[PDB]
This record gives sequence, C-alpha cells and structure tokens, in this order.
Amino acid sequence: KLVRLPGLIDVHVHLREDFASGTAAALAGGITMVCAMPNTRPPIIDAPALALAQKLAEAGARCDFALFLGASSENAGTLGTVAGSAAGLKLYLNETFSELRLDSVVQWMEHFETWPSHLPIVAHAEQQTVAAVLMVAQLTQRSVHICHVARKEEILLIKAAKARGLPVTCEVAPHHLFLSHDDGEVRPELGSRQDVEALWENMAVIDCFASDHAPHTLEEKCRPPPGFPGLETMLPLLLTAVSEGRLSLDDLLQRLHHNPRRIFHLPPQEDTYVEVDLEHEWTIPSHMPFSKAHWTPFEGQKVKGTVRRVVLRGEVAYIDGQVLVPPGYGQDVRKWPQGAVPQLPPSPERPRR
Amino acid sequence: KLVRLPGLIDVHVHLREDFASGTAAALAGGITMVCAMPNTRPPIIDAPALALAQKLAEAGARCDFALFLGASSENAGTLGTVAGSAAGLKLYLNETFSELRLDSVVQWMEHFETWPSHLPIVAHAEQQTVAAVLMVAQLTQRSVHICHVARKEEILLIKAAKARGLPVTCEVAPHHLFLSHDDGEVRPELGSRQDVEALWENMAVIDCFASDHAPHTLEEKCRPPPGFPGLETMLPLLLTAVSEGRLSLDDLLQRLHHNPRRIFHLPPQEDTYVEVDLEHEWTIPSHMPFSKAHWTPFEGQKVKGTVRRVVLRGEVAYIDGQVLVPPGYGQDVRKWPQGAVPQLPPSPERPRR
Repeated sequence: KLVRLPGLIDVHVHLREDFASGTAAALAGGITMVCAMPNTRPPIIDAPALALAQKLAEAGARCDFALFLGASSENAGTLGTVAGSAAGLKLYLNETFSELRLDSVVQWMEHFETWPSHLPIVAHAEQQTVAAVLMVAQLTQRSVHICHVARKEEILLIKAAKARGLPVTCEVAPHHLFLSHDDGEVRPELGSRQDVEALWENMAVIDCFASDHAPHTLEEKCRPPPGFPGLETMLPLLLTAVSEGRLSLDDLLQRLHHNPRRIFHLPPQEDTYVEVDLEHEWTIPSHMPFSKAHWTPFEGQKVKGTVRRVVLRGEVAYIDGQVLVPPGYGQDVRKWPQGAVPQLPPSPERPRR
Repeated sequence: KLVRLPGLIDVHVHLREDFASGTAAALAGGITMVCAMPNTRPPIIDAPALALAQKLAEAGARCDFALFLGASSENAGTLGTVAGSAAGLKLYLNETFSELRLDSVVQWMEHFETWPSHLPIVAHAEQQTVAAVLMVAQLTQRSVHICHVARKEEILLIKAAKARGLPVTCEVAPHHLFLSHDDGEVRPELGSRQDVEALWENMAVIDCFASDHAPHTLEEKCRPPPGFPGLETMLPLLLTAVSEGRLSLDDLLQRLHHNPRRIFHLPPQEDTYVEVDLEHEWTIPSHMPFSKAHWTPFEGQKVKGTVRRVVLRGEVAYIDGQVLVPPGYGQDVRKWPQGAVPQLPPSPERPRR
C-alpha cells in the first residue's frame, strides 16, 4: 500500500549533470521542485548570467525550479532589479571559487544592507563563520538561512540563537545525518559520530533537509571539489529513519515541504504528489540510475522506502525507474503569480497625456 | 620644558624577558602599570599557576601590574574563586599554543556564561572572528574587549557594533598604526597602507592603545612566534603623531590612561606621573636599551618625544636612560582595596556559638 506525499522541495541543488539530468534525478528522488545554486561556470552573479541560466533551465528542467543569485565582491547594490526573480541570494563564506569569494565581513554587511530586505539570503557558513554571519544579520536587522549545518558546534550555536528569538533558520544534508568519519571528501567535511548524534538529538532545531546535490564524477573527486550526489538517495534514507522511529512522517514533511515553502516563499504546485512504498527493502548500489555523477557515498547502506510514482502538475513525471516528462516540462516558479515574494509597496493615479 | 602626564597603562604585555626586564622596559616607555598576558610557559590557566605567577611578579616587577587568566578547553566554570584577583580573562580565538586553543564556539560560550559577569573578558579575534565573538557576547548578554585590531575590516565591524549600541571596546597596537606591508612577522599580520589609514580615520572607534609587547629574540622570530617588542617605542611613536597633529594629547591620554582604567577597573596610582620632552628629535636604533628582545621593527623611524622621568608612588623609577627602582618594587593592583572590581552582593547577621 502506497503513501501519498505532497510534492517535496529541495532548496539546495547544484546543476552545472545538466538541468535535464539533475531534474530527472530529482523526480526519481520524489522531489518536484528544486532551488539551483549559482556556483556554475560561469557563476550566476549578474543579470545577464541569471537571464541565460533561467532560459537554459526553462528548456532543460523536468521539474519546477527557482535559481539563486550568488554574492560576489563586485555585485552588492547592483542586483535590485532582478533580485525578486531569483530564489534568493547565496553567500559563500568559506572555501569557494574566486568569483564567489568575499574578501571581508564588510562585504557581507554590504550584501545584507543592499539585497532587498524581504527576499531570502542563504549563507554557506561553517564553524565560527555561523556566529560571524549571525552577527552581520543582527547588525543589519534581518533574517538568515544557514546551509549544511554538519557539526554539534554549529547546531548548538543555532539553537542558542533561536532561544534568544533571533531570525535564523537552517538546513541539514543527508550525508551529515547518515555518514560520519568512521565511514569521502565533502564540505562541510563529514562530522564525527558525536556530530551526527548531536544533529539527531537537536532535530527540533533543523528547519529543512536539503541534498546539497553536487554531481561531481569520481574522476573529479579523486584539487577536490566539495560535495556528493544525493537527490536520488535523500528520501529513501529519510524514509528508512521514519520507519525506524527516528523521526515522524510529519517531521520529514515539515523539513522537505512546509518549511522550504515558507522560508523561501515557494508556491504550491497544483495536482502534484509523490507516492512511496514504505515496505520495500533494498541496498543502495555503487551508483544511482539518473545522476551523471555515477557514484554515491551511500553505497552499501540498507534502506526501506522507495519512490514509486511522481505526478507533477497533472502529468505522470516518474514511475518505477522511468522519468516520463521531457526536458523543458519544468517551470520557473518565481514567474508564477503565486511565486512572487509579497512586499510592501516600495518605497496611473493621474494620467497626463 | 617638560610635560607632565599621568601614569600610563599598557593593558597588553607579554612577559615570559622576565618581570624585572619587561617592567624596566615599561618604565623607560613611560608606562607605570601593565596587564600581563597568560600565554606563558606554563600558561596561566588555573589557580596554582596564577598563584605562582603572582608571587613571581610581586618579586620581580618594577612597576605595578595585574595578571590575566587564560581560557582553556578545560577550565570554564573552574575559575570563579580566583577570577576577581586577575586582570580579566583572555580568550585566544585564532592561532595559539595548544594549551589555550578552544575547539569550538560552544567553548567560547561556556566561558562567557561561567566567567563572572562583572569581570573583564578580552578576545584575540581577527577578521571574521571579531564578528563571531561579538555574536557570543550578545548571546550571553555581556561586554567584550577586542585586542589588536589591525584591519580596516575589523575597525569598521566594531564601528558598526558601537553604532548599534553594543558593549564592545577595542585596542590597537603601535605597529598597526605606524607600519604596514610596504615596510616582519606578527599576529595580527601587518596590514596594508589602506588598513593603517582606516585605523587613523577611525580613531574615534579605538578605545585603547596597548603595545602587545611580545619580547621574542630575532633568533626566535627568524615556527615563528607572533609579536614584536614595543614597550619602549610606543609612547615616543605616539608623541610624534601628537606633535604632527594626527591626534591630540587628550586623545592619547584617553587611550593610554582613562579608557584602560575604566574598561579594566584599574585603580589610580598615587603620586605617580611621567615627564616627557616633546622637542627632542631622535632616530629609533636597531634595539632599545631595556627589552631583552634586543631588536625592534621600528628601527630607523624618526621620532620626536622622549620620556625623561617617571615617578611611581613617590619614588623616582626612571630617569634619562636609567631605571632606579629594584625588582619587586611593583605591586599587584588587584590586591589594593581600590583595585577590586565593584560587584553586587552575590548572589555575621545572627552569630551562633
């Protein structure tokens, strides 16, 4: 007997893997909407790059999407006209490509001050950098979302900030819940067993799950790029945990549906749902069927939970190992009227002619 | 004609150079009270180490002093009984000796939560670490003093925090005001010309000057220890700047007398003053007369300003190239009744017998 879930949302996906293959992997993982990161080549750090990327996504995407803009050392104060068309703004505050490297905390402040106040900001921030960006958010009187929290240190800092009523949310990736040192390159590095246990213990503090799908081939992992492929394995791993009583189905759906929607102001998808079989036990293979990454760090893990069918806006998009919607079926949700972020009137009545 | 100054205070001095030679250098630099750092060998990170260091200082010091305790990964919550006898608590948040290394921002939080709330905390914090420790201070609802601010990035962050009414103070060392890249190992690294200019432009943001006197020999600088010797050169450099109109005499005395007193609750020194000659032009030699460091990064700089006489508690302590008070003349100011930090009653009326 199948369980019907709403269309799940992954707010942290890297596609350079193209839009068509990445979104195929998404659908096979029971994900119907993705937010794609700006650290492409070239990176999405200005209006022309965003415009091109949006059209490429519209033509190649099989599920729905929004595209992030990336903060650079040169673009603060220049993105205001296109900001509302993006998922949000992403700051890369630790190791990154020179194009996205910020030289100084004053540059972080400039972004927080110039980016429209009603639109999302995500920060890749590890260890003390979480504390640093939280300070910038407070100084500029706005919210921030922290991605791939991986350490006890980080989740406890975020917990302390929430206890003081600060507007911070966060996400955790499956490899930081289901892999550790014992078990391999990724940023944030895999944590210790104590880090993993801390993340589970503090599940109440975690607002979202997101894959941080980063589809490098082994030839490229083995000057190592950070990241693991994860779109096809995320939901099966989490369903296994649900079936073991580690979290509830509702806990899962808050973190892969409701909280992504409300933090990023992502719209509902009409006639969209995912059917899963909670009974089927299987072993994760050396590589999953869809991602061009062609490897997975979860190889060998036993899981219970499989995506059987995905319906997206009234069409069968995925069934039992086959994706049935073509490249281009997917749409930019920021272009839907219900996908615009609500805003106070910034900041004709009497036509002359 | 001489100018009489009050007894100047250097709140950032490393003595392993012993107490007698370091305090001789202090007096020759017109400094009558020093706060000595805990990064000795062994470090001052527990009650027995503090007790021994206090007696060694009492026996060797030629000027008055207070000793910092150092935060470790093991001593949070253990220092409460001796905390009030120290200058304050110092956290080393960037590169340091393993003994003083803190593994996680949660350890910083633990120190901020456990150290008595009415007593000083100083943090060595560079670049984003300044933002991180400021966040910890806000989360724990208390003040923090940041040492050796060296970069435009850092002083502007502190300026922004002050504009939001946050309880933060800071200090700047002379090498960060009078040397730059152009001109050599030290932490914080020497800044660019733009960093130096930013510090001068934002003098209003700087609460204290302090030497960060770190008396390594060249044999040890040339696994490089961070720091420069600076006790004997600090005041002459700053007097030169005063004579050039870069800051006023009052600006200088706020930063080397009044603000050190009020941030660290250091007591007045009775019958104590420093006489300086503002007319004498001289060139800083390859090494100053007193410090065992036996070198100086300011070699070759022309200065105008010389310490002629220092009187400490009614005795002539220094005159024209000779220190006249013996090792042991100096006292622990935290033992003076006026040197205790005021505190609400924590936290006999009816004798039984």
